[PDB]
Amino acid sequence: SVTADPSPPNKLNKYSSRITEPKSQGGSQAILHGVGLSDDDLLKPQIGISSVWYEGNTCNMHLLKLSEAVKEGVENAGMVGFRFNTIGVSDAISMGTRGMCFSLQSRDLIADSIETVMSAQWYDGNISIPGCDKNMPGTIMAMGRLNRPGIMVYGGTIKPGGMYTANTMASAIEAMGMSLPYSSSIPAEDPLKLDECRLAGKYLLELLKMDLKPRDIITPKSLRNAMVSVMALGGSTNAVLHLIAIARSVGLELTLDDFQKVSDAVPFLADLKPSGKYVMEDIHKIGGTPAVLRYLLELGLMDGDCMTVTGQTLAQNLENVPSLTEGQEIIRPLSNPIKETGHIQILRGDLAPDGSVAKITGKEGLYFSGPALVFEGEESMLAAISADPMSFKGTVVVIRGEGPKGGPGMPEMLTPTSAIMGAGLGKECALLTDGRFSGGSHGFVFGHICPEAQEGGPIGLIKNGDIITIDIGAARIDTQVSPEEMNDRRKKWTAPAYKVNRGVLYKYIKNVQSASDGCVTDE
Amino acid sequence: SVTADPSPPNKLNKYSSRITEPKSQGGSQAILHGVGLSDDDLLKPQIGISSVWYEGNTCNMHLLKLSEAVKEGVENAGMVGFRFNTIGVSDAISMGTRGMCFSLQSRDLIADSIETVMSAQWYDGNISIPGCDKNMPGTIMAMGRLNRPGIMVYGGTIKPGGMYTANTMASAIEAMGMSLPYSSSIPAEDPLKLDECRLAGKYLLELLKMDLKPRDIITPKSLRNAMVSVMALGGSTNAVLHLIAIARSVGLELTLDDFQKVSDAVPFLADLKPSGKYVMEDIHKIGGTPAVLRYLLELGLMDGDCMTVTGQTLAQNLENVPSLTEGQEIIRPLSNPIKETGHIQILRGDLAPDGSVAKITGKEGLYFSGPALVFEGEESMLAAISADPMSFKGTVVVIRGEGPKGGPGMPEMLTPTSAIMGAGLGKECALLTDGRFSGGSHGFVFGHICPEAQEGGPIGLIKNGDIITIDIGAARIDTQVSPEEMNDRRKKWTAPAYKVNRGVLYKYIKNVQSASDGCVTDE
Ligand code: FES
Ligand code: FES
Repeated sequence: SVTADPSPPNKLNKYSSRITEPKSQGGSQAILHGVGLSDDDLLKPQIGISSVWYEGNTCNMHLLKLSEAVKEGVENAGMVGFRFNTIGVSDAISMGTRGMCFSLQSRDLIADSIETVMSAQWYDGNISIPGCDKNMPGTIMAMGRLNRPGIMVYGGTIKPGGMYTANTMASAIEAMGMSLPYSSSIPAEDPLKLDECRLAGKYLLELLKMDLKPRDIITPKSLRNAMVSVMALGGSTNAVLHLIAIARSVGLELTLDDFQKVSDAVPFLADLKPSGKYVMEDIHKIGGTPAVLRYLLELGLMDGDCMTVTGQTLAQNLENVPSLTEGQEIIRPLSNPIKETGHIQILRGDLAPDGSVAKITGKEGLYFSGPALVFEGEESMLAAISADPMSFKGTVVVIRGEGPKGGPGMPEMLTPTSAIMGAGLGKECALLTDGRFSGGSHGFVFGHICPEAQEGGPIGLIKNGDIITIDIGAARIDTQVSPEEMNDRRKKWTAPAYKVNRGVLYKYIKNVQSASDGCVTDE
Repeated sequence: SVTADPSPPNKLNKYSSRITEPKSQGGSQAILHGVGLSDDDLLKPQIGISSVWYEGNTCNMHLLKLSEAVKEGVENAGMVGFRFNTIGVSDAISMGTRGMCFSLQSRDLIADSIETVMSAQWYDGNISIPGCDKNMPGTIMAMGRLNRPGIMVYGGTIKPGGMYTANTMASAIEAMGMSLPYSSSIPAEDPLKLDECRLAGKYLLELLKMDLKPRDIITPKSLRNAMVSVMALGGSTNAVLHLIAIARSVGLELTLDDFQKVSDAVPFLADLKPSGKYVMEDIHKIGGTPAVLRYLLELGLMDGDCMTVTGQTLAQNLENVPSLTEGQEIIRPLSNPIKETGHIQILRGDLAPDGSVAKITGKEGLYFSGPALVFEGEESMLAAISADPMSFKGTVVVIRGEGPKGGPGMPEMLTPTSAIMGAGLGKECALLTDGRFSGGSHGFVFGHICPEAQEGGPIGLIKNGDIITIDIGAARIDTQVSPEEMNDRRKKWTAPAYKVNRGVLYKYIKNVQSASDGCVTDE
């Protein structure tokens, strides 16, 4: 099925032998001697160590230190380590600006970057070190494409001075068996994080011996395990995009309806910010992600037979770990969940026929109806609510043209919800977008609406005054406009000009699939 | 024309003010304090320092040290430096393997990478530090897209224990005014290279004060200056691909015929490997690239009025620099050139209607004719010459399916010429490809043939036995087969399946333009 990267020419150096053994590759051997390899080093496995260090983010500035520890442990395990580094960007910096147009796509750029180096240099395995920014799914996608043994070492969340995207994905990737136990919950710069770094080489050596590859570890069942952790912990709706992209990277299928089925089957149990009170460090103090997953596995919610990067199954990893600390108030018992099903909800209906994603707490009621108030981008919406906030009362606010192609880049938006809260309009309107809304968003806020306006989806045909009725029980975002009149509007509609004609965002427009398809770019 | 990256909201912090000044961006300011910025620091320009450090190549493993020096100089010039790093790959490692399919595209990946970080973080200027691998044009393309003040600090060529792509592009980019004087000729790890690093911030500060941007420096005339250095130094045919890509990045036009015109107008003067005897370090010892360019300008071959990253014109930079050392034998006088015109030749004809590129020394005669010997890739060609070398005598060897889409990745090939040389067949056959042959290639060796075979170009219609006649004076690669019979073949031809269906190379297939178009990917 998936055909992307070179095949190997059992041996632990299945790939690097392509350039270390035949003499026809003497030029390769000469460079390797030049970078410090001895004759005996040429026989060893070669590990690409890919960090996402950069200085403009607290979540990434210390990752070179972690990458050094990883290399030391790779050497202490009898292998050769080759460090390299790719880009990443900070949403806390770019939030509220057109810089956010470059954020989501950097995930796919990172996947391309790591795939490129691993393929060109013939490395046998990968250890990736993403920070607590949001691009780490990119490292897993690269490993799925290559299908060489790999481990993701989460850089760690910063201690306080929330289950946003980074904590959501780190936890989910640990649940999926691609990070070592506790990787997601040990804080950044904790001494145990450095120790994890120094042990990744030992574990990867064993995966090379077993030839336990990413497509042996990432399976329909381990993908479900990842989704279970998202639902139980209240994780971010961005997980829909990222877990779909990860599933596609290994040649598997994952749809919006798979997310609904897991959501319906898993209660929301974790009293964690943004919805709740506690943060990832509090999880760390009561037994960490392994304790949480042990509990979910004991409740029968997880498949324990899935292989992991420990070289053992999830159940074998969790059998021994300390359980959640007696008396802890963070993870609710199954009898008293924060919500009986998951926060993440898939909705269709007239205006989102190919899907949409919401975070529903169960506290906001089942219906909203109002006349549409339509904005062609975040900027006009913010201006209108500044000049005339009362015009928003009772409306269904539509911020369109913010999808993967229309944005471009499917930017995450935070100011619209803040402005609505600040104007006292929180329970008095609903919000629709073909883009995304930040992690503090919940209730009658719907993102990822497909097809996006740029593609002529119904969201692009809404007019001011159209009566929109959102029904959470029926999972529908409907319009009072007749289907015939919306077809009339579709016939008279023409795509707006793209906002760019060059550069990385124009390539994204040329390559990106819909949000319901995880915005994958390589299909 | 070019619309790619965010516009600024005179001030030296034209871009970073978007996030450092507004109270609406308090979250940006909080991260900036978190990474170490004081209140006063928030008023300073912010410089993105993008290195291409990685450990699997001698040409790149020491660039973090250079990046630290660049940051120190940025601070010593009253600005804030933010270091980040992107990927790169080694052709010496991957030569002869399918890993080479990932090499050329990493140029475009690096441009996307640097563009992404600069755009998302709102940096005011860029200092890029590529190594002596081959991807440095990517850094210039990113600067062209952004059109923010920028300087390329060449990492330097390694001292001996050649005018290949890296030296060709470093020299050409210095000639085009986007590197400081001597950047291309100071050896890697020379003390003066570290000093250059520590001065880049001083120079960039002045460019911010003048607002002297990449599109003010990269112009039709400075592009011609770059091409002049390529012809005079005997630089690599790869410069055709990279200078076109750089020209497109600033919204300019540059065609194959432009290269022919400069080639016809500029003699080959430099006795430098691969064609000649000396190496870049020998240039360094007789006055460096500025001394070479000073001579070329005195001969009237260069435009001295072009602005450069010194904040002055090329003529102003070169007026003072020491001239070529008295008695040096490396750079020939104009009266005794190694070749009266440049090595780089554009050829069309029946089999390359959209162009092709050759390195012609003038020592190989004007014609070759022989029956075609056709291979669908490098591997089959190498096998045939191993089993039956005499079957190659007198033929025109065709290695097709090695273009941007067919390869995929337009890999550079070295073993075919080596095998031909080793079999004693060097003057006794010709070589055609839609891919590329390495820098040791010259004479009746023709690359970049367009349209490529994957695209149904005539090269994909050749059959064994077809009489192919190459005429260097007429600049034609012709076939004895009638145009009508070639149309008969085209009508019965169907494109082969792509060799990949996922990953970064499938995206390259989806995005890449022809070699005659510089293999740009963002149009
Ligand atoms: S920017 Fe790193 S997680 Fe918000
Ligand atoms: S690999 Fe760096 S220039 Fe040849």
